[PDB]
Amino acid sequence: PLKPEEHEDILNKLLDPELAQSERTEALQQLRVNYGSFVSEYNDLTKSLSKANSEVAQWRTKYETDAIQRTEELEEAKKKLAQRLQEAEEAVEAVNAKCSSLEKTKHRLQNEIDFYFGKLRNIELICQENDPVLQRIVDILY
Amino acid sequence: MPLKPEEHEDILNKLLDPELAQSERTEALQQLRVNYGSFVSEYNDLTKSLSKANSEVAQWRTKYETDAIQRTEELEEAKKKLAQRLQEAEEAVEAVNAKCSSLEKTKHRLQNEIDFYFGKLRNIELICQENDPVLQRIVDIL
Repeated sequence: PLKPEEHEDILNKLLDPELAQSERTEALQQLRVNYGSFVSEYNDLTKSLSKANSEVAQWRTKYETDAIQRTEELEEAKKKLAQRLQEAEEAVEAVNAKCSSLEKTKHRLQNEIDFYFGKLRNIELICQENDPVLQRIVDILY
Repeated sequence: MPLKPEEHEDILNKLLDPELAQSERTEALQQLRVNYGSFVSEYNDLTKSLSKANSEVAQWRTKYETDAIQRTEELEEAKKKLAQRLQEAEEAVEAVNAKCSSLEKTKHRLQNEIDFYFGKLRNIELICQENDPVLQRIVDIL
């Protein structure tokens, strides 16, 4: 397309009525061709604009739904590993309590042991210190 | 506002005549002038608008493209963090499970000891239940 100055010069040439008909026709044809090309380039610009704007909306919905969706995909992992974390951390304290139980069993039984061993020990001492039944009781031990 | 190619042509055709009055010739030429100005202004607005659209296209093309990377790794920020804690819990589980099994072994062992000593005692108690001076001392435990 002709820059305003170039176009202006042509108009100025056309102002002269005694300009040769050859040159006059040349200039007017120049103007028609230029106007045609200008319209063409203009429409090209319009459609080439719509092409970009369509991409504007395109991405205004493309990664706008992708934001929400990726958020969903995040909280997915969160919830899952939360269920795993909990189902683990419950078993933990479950068998922890069970262990703490077996400890009490251990101490109870050790008490019983020390007790009966105490009785046996007292009997043993009595035997070491001193008739019929005794030899038999000592035959129990040896 | 810019004239349709047909109107424009209708002006140029008038300008072809060398016997056109200078007033009318000047007027036609100024018509072309003004129309051309308005058309190139419209064109410029169009170009600038195109840049305004393309700037937004090039905006979203990169903007949430970095968001892709962003959330791609910061998702794994949570994926990696609790794949370690889940490990910690699931390992605590079988740690105390192991200890607890050991406590089962201990339980049975101790119970065996109890049965041993208690048994010996019952034997002695048989001997005592059957039958003299030492035996009164041994009975004095009961």
